[PDB]
Amino acid sequence: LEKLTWVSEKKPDWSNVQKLIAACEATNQYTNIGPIISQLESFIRDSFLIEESKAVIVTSNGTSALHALVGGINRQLGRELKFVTQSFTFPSSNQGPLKDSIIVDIDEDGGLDLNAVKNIEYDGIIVTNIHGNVVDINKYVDFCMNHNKLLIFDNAATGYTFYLGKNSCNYGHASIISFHHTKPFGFGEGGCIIVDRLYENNIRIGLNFGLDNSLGEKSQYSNQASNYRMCDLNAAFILSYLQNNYKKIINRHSEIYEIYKNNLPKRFKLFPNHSKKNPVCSSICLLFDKPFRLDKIPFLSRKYYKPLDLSSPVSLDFYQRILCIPCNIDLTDRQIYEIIGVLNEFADKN
Amino acid sequence: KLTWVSEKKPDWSNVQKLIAACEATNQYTNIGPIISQLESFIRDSFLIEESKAVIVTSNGTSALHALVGGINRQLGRELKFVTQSFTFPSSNQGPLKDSIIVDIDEDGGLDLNAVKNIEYDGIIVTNIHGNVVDINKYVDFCMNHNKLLIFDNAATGYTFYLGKNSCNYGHASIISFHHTKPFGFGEGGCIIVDRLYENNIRIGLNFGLDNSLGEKSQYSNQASNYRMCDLNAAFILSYLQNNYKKIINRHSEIYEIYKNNLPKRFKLFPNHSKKNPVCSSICLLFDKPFRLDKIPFLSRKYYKPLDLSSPVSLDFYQRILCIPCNIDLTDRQIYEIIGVLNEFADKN
Ligand SMILES: Cc1cn([C@H]2C[C@H](O)[C@@H](COP(=O)(O)OP(=O)(O)O)O2)c(=O)[nH]c1=O
Ligand SMILES: Cc1cn([C@H]2C[C@H](O)[C@@H](COP(=O)(O)OP(=O)(O)O)O2)c(=O)[nH]c1=O
Ligand SMILES: Cc1ncc(COP(=O)(O)O)c(CN)c1O
Ligand SMILES: Cc1ncc(COP(=O)(O)O)c(CN)c1O
Ligand SMILES: [Cl-]
Repeated sequence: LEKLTWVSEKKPDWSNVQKLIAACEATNQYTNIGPIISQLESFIRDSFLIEESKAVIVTSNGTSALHALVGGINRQLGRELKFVTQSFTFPSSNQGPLKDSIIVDIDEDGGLDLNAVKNIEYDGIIVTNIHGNVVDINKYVDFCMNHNKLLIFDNAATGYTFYLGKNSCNYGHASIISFHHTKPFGFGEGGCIIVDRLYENNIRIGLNFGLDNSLGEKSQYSNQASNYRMCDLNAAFILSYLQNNYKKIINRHSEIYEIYKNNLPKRFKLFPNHSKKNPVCSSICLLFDKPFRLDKIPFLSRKYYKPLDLSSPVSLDFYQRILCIPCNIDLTDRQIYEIIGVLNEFADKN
Repeated sequence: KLTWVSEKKPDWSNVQKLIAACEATNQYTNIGPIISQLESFIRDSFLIEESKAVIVTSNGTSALHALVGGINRQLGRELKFVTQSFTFPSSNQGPLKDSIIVDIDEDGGLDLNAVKNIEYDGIIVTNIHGNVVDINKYVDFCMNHNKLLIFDNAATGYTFYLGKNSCNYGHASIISFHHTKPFGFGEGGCIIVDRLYENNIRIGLNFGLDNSLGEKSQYSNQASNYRMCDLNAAFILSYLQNNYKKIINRHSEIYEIYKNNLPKRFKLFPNHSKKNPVCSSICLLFDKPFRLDKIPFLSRKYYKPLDLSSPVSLDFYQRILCIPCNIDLTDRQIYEIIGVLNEFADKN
């Protein structure tokens, strides 16, 4: 267990990366949507099973995926949209165009508490599918349909979990994924928006300051936009990593979830998850039955997410009870069983 | 035939040797082993002063936004900046989405007359395409009125003012390493900033999360993901190692030809430097408004005013011609351009 790493060891396939970036070299186009962007967006669409009704839009990072998604929709609708995010999530959904988002608690199933938005003025909600686990997506889709609200899934850590027969990224108006090095599908930095086609053109123009190349000299910036595009260099490293490893990651991460599911240590439960098939997790998240401190676990382990608003009791209860265990393609079954042994010993003494 | 930028190709051997450091530790972002190498290269090669931090970011826009976000976090409020209309949209986006837009004066920078009766914390002055404003008039004004001063040097990485890189003036400046810039490769940015703000700006590239506080780290709503990936750092560092000297020298030599052979009724963009600027494009001003589609070679007008009601900014936009300036251009091509522009002056 001294050998545990958070992330599998990742190295460029240099001959493959050079083959991809040769198309940049040929045209001197390495950004502003060069020849690699379409290849990675196509690879994501076909490999992650994104539906035809959705755009696949790569961005510089998972954060810029969320911010470009919101910026683009704000520009299309002509106002700064007010979003609610859950406290039990990463800071990205209270930053950029979401810097004044309303923060509310989660319910005990891991997602934003729809009861907390009863008396609030807002335009949409952002629901986080934690570390590859999914919430009961239909209850958010129905709520947002009934109340004419936009629905975004923060799928930063959740690229290939299936809910009722399709990739969870295909639900709500939009979802985002992260290709940050720390993520299963990540290499360096990167993000992706999966979004209803109605907003696709404004979101793409929104990566380029709001400047529509189709208008030529008549293009006009939007104060809702920024520089949010993915560089073709980064697209090549991410595409090469996925071409060489995507299949092994989806299979092994499912195999790793399978061992914990069938061999749960005493007084630990799996994090709430609504997928029939095993999720593809960024870490294996267990909930101990009472608060505990990370320093009592003698192997590499973390707590996510530190609540954005400390006045959210369910979020804090989860933070206090969660254990996030490394989940990557370098982990051995021997290590998984030894981890389950250590948590059984921890359970005995606490 | 003309191109906006020079053909740029990775030195694969050198890029691989740099990224070998990432491969040995599996660290390719969150400040891997290349970031300090690029920031040191910039410090030494661009002649940044010891009183300044060099902070690499994902792009020139994120350099500006991370600079503002970091200072907002340190001062505990959302700072109100004024920017000039004759600039790129970055200074009216992100934390600057509600910046105040005023006109330029005829020397190419923010008109200090326009801010007399306005409430604001700071100004952003754009040094256009490698040309510099009268930097000390801004430095003195901001000292007298206790205002923050930022130079948008996105296109102005190596223009000197009173003996030192123009990036060393104001509280801070930013540079772009966008592929379209002389020093660029792919995407990238850099903040040059007073050390007082260095720590909060570096933490603000990481959502405001200070890895020094361990589990006590607390995010800022003024921050984001603004860091430069080590992969990009390697491609930018390799390109600068192999080319920065050739670029500075050839861009100066290109400017020399235009300065000494100005086409009729064209003037050099206002430049307060006593040395030739290192330009992202050669910016000429015609004596009257004209349409780009009358120029029969690759050319642009930067910048379309952010506020089209700023009359000097709109006049500059209507009269400007931005001509390619890169190390692939031959002297023969430059004299051909000046020939076509003499013909344009005759016909217009
Ligand atoms: C982004 C990029 C642009 N260019 C060229 C294309 C154009 O002639 C010129 C300007 O590109 P452009 O995309 O117009 O930049 P902007 O919209 O900010 O003006 O640079 C390249 O050669 N390579 C690249 O990677
Ligand atoms: C950024 C990065 C992190 N890591 C490892 C270091 C840590 O053990 C783990 C998490 O990184 P960390 O920097 O803590 O990210 P976060 O703030 O999202 O938790 O990933 C890599 O192995 N490679 C990388 O390029
Ligand atoms: C839930 C969530 N949302 C957004 C992000 C931001 O992704 P990136 O790090 O690629 O900006 C993260 C990554 N920490 C995340 O975990
Ligand atoms: C003056 C100015 N400011 C900021 C930027 C933004 O830099 P980047 O394209 O690297 O985001 C640019 C790029 N055109 C610029 O010209
Ligand atoms: Cl000078």
